[PDB]
Amino acid sequence: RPDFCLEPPYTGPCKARIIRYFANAKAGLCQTFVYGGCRAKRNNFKSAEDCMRTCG
Repeated sequence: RPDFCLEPPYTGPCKARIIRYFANAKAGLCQTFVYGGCRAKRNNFKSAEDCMRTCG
């Protein structure tokens, strides 16, 4: 369990509505959040599978 798996999701400063996945260390799940389109941090996956393999 990489340290970035405990990070809160980061929308960032851009204004697009892009759905990505973040690992929710609290719920033990990978959930959907709204990504802004720029300045992505590491706890940001394109699929739940990628998220689960990395952080689950």
